[PDB]
Amino acid sequence: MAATAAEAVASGSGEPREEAGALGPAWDESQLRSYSFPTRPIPRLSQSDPRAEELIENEEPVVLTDTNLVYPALKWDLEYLQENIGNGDFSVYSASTHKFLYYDEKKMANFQNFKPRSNREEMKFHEFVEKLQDIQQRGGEERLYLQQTLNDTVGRKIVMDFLGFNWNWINKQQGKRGWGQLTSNLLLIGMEGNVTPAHYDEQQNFFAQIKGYKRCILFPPDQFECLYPYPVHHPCDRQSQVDFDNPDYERFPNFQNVVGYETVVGPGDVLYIPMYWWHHIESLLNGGITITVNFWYKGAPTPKRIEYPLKAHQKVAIMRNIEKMLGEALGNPQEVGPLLNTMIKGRYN
Amino acid sequence: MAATAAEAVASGSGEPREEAGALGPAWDESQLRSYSFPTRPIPRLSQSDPRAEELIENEEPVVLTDTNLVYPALKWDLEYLQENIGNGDFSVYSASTHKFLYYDEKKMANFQNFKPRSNREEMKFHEFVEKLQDIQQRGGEERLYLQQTLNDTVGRKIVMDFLGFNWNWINKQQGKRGWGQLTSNLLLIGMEGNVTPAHYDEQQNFFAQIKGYKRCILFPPDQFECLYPYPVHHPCDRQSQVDFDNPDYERFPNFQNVVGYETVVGPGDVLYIPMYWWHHIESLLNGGITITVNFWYKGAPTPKRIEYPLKAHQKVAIMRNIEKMLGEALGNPQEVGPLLNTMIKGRYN
Ligand SMILES: O=C(O)CC[C@@H](O)C(=O)O
Ligand SMILES: O=C(O)CC[C@@H](O)C(=O)O
Ligand SMILES: [Fe+2]
Ligand SMILES: [Fe+2]
Repeated sequence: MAATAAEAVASGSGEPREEAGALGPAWDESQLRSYSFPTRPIPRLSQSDPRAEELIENEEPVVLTDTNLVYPALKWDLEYLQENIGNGDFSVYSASTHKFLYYDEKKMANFQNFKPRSNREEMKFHEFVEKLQDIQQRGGEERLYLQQTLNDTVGRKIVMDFLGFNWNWINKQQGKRGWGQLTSNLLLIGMEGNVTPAHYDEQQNFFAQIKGYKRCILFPPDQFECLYPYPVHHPCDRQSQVDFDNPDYERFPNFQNVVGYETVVGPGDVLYIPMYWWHHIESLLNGGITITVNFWYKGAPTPKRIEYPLKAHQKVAIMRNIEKMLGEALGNPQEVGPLLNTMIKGRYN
Repeated sequence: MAATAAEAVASGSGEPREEAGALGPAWDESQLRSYSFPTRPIPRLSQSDPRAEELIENEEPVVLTDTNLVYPALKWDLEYLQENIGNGDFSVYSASTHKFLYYDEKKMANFQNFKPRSNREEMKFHEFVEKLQDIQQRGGEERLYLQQTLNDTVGRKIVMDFLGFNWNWINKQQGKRGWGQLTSNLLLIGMEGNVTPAHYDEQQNFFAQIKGYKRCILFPPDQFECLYPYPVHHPCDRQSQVDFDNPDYERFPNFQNVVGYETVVGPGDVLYIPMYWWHHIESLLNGGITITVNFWYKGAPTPKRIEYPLKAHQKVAIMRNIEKMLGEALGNPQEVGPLLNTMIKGRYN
């Protein structure tokens, strides 16, 4: 039966890997949250494996196990970073829930009836370690998540490690894919259980895991109709409106047909998250703090000639463009919805 | 009660006018078809009346009773035209119903599952008079409607009358409104009872009545949501999908809120039909053949600066543009609908 076969290939992250030296299972199923949709595993390969180069070339996710991309950072931890990252400001988000929904502050002007579930708070690294230390011993329920792009104000040793990254490998990837420039490197340090809701980015991304384990659930661009992203002008643009913990099938019927690709990444693994691919990221339950550094690259330039059929991500690009134009033409983003409905009601639906 | 007051101002074409010389009522209520919506009267004024100049300036319909625009043509009739219009080809549409829905043949390629309710048949004027004579005596049910733009192949006397038109008046109108060039002059000769379904044009129009009487029902551009025009790429683009004789309130709920402006025009009257205004035109029942000549003018150029709020017709222009672009981008007009739905479902509705 194809039914049974389907219930099998939907193995998710599969059997937990064993850490060398018989140090036991990296993690166990109970550390993963439970969702209503099925998921197939993302291929875990060697960077020397042609299949991996094949997946990246075809804009498909793949976990590279031996790139040594951020090898020098694998020694990183709270103590080390505090004594070497510098005294610059670090964006720290606090929240009353395990979900850290991303919001664009420049767009909070278009929607005043919008209040974020998490607030940003700038501070020095030692302060973050402090606020965190407080909560851990105070037994608080508050959750924190540090997300700061690595700037030119970081300490000497941190700059040293940075230089030790495997630029030879990634620079060749950048070149072979025709991608644009490296736009930034985001350092992420979250508490166990933390979750970054499903969303997509308009950048190519090499997601390098350093400390702790993270479960990454991706969805191809062609599942746009099942994930219902917020309006382009809304502050939560590119994020999914669907609450994965309590799906509202009445407002989002097609979320019942969603099928993901998941995997659990650990120290040393690099996950290629293709541009426009949706991704849900959560730090395993009771797994301790997690550390990650991403590498965002501008996508390759759109080809002078346009071949048909268009790819899923090209249609997503068109929809985004329409929403943006209409917002400018109407002189007000709030009127985008009414005009769109007027356009389709009784005409295209 | 505002209810009663509303039921009063909704007088439609009002009391039938009396023809000079005590020749009786021009027409009577029983010659008008019955519809499910209410209608207020269009102002019937003198071209010297400032109020008329006011309405035209504000892009609002008005019937001018004394322009003498097509004074020389008032003598026109089948016999005269046959002996003077020439031997060029005249587009003649035949149909099994009283409704002559307009269709764009260049767009019949995008929709193959579309078959017009009326067919075009080129012929010489004398042939049209023939086919018509046949039906009238044969007691046939077939209906004909001649619609041919006046070209440079018309007879001498017809050209004479043409020259006698009141160009002094209309040329000043064209100049005062900043309108573009005169694009064409359509000659319409239909059988009693004929109907041109509700639709709008992207041209300014001076509709000059010559023979017989016509009931014209207009709807302002802001009633777009109540009239459900076909998709822009469909051959019936700009026409209403709503069957005025048997409205489908299930597919077109807002047609229940539609409110029109009507009037009955006769020999000598000129009806200004502003650009984008919907219009329904029917030749009175048992009123004999009708003759009309319109004057289509390119609208004025869009102002360099755009003031807000936009006017209803500007939003209609934006919607049309979106449909067109999307059709080009997707490489196929048939995919416009699916993409639009994907865009709004669970996001803007
Ligand atoms: O690790 C996370 O919490 C999410 C990061 C992800 O959105 C990215 O683009 O790197
Ligand atoms: O007279 C008619 O049948 C309709 C003509 C009208 O659509 C016009 O644009 O002049
Ligand atoms: Fe992301
Ligand atoms: Fe028309």
